[PDB]
Amino acid sequence: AFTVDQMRSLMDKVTNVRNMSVIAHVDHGKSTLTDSLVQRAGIISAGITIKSTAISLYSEMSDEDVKEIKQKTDGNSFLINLIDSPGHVDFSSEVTAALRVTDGALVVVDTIEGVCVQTETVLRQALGERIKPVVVINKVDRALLELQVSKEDLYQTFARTVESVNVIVSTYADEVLGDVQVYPARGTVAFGSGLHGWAFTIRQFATRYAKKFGVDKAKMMDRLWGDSFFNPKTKKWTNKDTDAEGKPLERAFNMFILDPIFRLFTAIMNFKKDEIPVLLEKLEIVLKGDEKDLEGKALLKVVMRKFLPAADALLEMIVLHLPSPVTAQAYRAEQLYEGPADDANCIAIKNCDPKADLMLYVSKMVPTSDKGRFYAFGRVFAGTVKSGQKVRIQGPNYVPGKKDDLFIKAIQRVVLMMGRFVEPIDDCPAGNIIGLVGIDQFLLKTGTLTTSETAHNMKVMKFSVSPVVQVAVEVKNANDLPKLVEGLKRLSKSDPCVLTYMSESGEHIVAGTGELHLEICLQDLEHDHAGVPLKISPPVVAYRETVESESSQTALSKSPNKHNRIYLKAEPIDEEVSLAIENGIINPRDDFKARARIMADDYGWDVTDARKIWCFGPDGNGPNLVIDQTKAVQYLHEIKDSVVAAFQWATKEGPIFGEEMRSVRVNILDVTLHADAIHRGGGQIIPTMRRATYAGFLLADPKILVEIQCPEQAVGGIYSVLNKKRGQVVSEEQTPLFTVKAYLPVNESFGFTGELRQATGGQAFPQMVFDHWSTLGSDPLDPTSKAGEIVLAARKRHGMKEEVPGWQEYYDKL
Ligand SMILES: CO[C@H]1[C@@H](O)[C@H](O)[C@H](OC[C@@]23C[C@@H]4[C@H](C)CC[C@H]4[C@@]4(C=O)C[C@@H]2CC(C(C)C)[C@@]34C(=O)O)O[C@@H]1C
Ligand SMILES: Nc1nc2c(ncn2[C@@H]2O[C@H](COP(=O)(O)OP(=O)(O)O)[C@@H](O)[C@H]2O)c(=O)[nH]1
Repeated sequence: AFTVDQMRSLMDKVTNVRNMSVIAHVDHGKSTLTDSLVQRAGIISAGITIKSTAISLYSEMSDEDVKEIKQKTDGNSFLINLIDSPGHVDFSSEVTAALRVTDGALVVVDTIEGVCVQTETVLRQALGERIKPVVVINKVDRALLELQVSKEDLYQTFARTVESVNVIVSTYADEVLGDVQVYPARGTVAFGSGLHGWAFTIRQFATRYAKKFGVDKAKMMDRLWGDSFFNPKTKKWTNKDTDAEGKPLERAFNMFILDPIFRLFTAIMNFKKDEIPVLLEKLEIVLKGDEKDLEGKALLKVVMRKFLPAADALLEMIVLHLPSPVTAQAYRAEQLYEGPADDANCIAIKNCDPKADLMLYVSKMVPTSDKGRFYAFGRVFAGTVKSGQKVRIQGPNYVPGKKDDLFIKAIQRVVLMMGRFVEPIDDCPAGNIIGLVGIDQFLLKTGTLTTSETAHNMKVMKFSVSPVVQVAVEVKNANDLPKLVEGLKRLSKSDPCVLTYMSESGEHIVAGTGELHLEICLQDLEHDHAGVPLKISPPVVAYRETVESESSQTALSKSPNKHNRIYLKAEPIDEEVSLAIENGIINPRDDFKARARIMADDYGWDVTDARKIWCFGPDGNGPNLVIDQTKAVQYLHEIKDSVVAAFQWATKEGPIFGEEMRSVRVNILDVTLHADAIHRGGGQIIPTMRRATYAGFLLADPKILVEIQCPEQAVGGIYSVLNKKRGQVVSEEQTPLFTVKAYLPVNESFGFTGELRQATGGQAFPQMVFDHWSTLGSDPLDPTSKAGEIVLAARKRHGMKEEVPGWQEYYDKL
């Protein structure tokens, strides 16, 4: 329990600060270990609550210990910030953000399960942030109590776990950091049981046996680990595991450190009441009062706490091995800073200079109980931030030259982020973590605060990574729409791999990396983010409605009045031309003359037809056209707007099942109008044109990028699956892996990710994006053909009649 003054004093000696977190796979004991740390060294102040985000620990080392610290030290007191990290381990950006504010990590590994993918994933991300690791092989009690494992087996298990870990480290750690691997002999590996208050270092035992073996501890701790044997028969220390006769010698670690512990466990747990007093006496352990009566685990717990007070082992590795900002910002400056390496701000970062201009990185926005207000959490890399200070808020898109994302505003208050609470403070110099109030509106997620107009902005760690699984989300109660729209924003910000957007059909879409990911997202969206009943339903694939040939016969339709008639034919527009329209070569607003010269000279069009295009559709710019081929219609000019409008309507909603048209050309052959405009009005001609277009369309023989990375030998599975799903290979490129690109119908992609791992031995990684467009040759009007099935499914899904109205339905015989 410290006062604000004591805390602030502790925060001045950043050489004696440790910013770190605990990395662990679910159930490996991350929680019980931190409870242990908190109960042993947690710090507390001598009605606003927050979600626990970080905890402060306090530790004192002996004068000799502090001498062993291979880094700048000021005194024997240490302040340890145990920073909370998310539990989602999908290489998410929320995790990367949390690690970014730490410098070291306590990696928890299970005695039995060893290093699992989740563990490798966070560690890999950590190494990517140049974080130094230290390991704790947890749940050791399981191997002794449940599995009855033997000493050499337990040893071997420990050694294999340590090797698995140093494989990940040696693979992803920056060579510039040197050897960041972990070594039990160097004290960077702890062993124990977070559930059961005892731990040790070889050093403590060396101290204990040095003045007893008549040898200095430097010599003793080297002998208490690895291949050092003490032959009781010769009374000598050797490095050979056998004697002259070749008989097996027990390792010094086993003989002097493990055996005493093993004997204590065995004697106490088996109630050997005549063997316990002696053993305790020999180890100089003293039971006082009610303790003398304890037995079994109760006695054990109490005896081990006295003999070797877990937290102690962990704190020792944290203080002695994890890195302290002055030291680190010297080699981290350039990465952290986008600007010039010779820049005034970069230098201020390298020197962790508190008198320079401000360089404060906003790690994330944290939820507060202050009615919808989020406080900015971050770290001062340069300068010092002050309450009421005028600063420059630069979002993710800011550039020193443009005024994008820029926001000048005063910082309302600078607060210490202590667990769920805050503590207003006047200022905070470079090298410290801190919270800012009043930045809510201008920044959401990461950012960069500066006090220099020149200041440039600041920068992120081996499952699917593409949002291939998507559903439509909608409120059950219309009035809730606002909360949903807001919830999606909140959801997107908290999840890097989550995607939300509005569909062509007006539905909010939420897409996730995999079925499970999407499920968490929807649960969180509904329960928290939006907090309102949501309705989930089918991603729907969009299709286009086109024609394969010219109308088999002139289309004829009359107006409601029955006085007006339009005669037309529909024909295919060449792909190259549709593409040209879609991509900017042939444009709706270009000068009709020059455009017609291009369409005629370069695309084979008849220049008169081209000069006479009346409009593009849908939306006035789509790849469908109306060309005027009439000769002597008197009031043509007066119906043009109605005809154009009807086309925008027809091409927007095709007659097959309501999808947009594409590559459809319509030629107006003739129009017969009533002499009086009353009759001829849009309300008469718009329906006529739309009815005729649908008819010409139906009479024209109507018709309606998956990137995979993987090893060579696995590629064969890819072709195997694709062939089972109307797939089609596109490209096979490459000394990393391979990358196969192919087209995969959307209605053949449900469960694809599963069948692919199954066919590639879990070695292939898919990625999918909507691509097109390809014309299906089957009949859209035949409920049993490939195209027809798709059309029948969409029609039922929309509550339309199953049978597709045929052309005769829009044809008005003369
Ligand atoms: C960056 O992420 C990308 C990729 O996931 C992919 O390109 C995806 O495709 C979405 C679709 C896009 C197509 C174009 C807009 C026209 C046709 C559209 C589609 C309709 O069937 C095909 C894909 C899949 C879709 C339906 C089923 C949702 C599309 C849609 O948005 O409706 O879009 C997101 C934003
Ligand atoms: N046997 C054993 N179980 C442990 C140990 N530490 C934690 N556990 C158990 O493992 C489960 C998960 O522990 P927890 O601390 O919540 O792990 P986390 O979710 O990874 O942080 C709980 O049932 C614990 O009681 C340990 O050292 N030994």
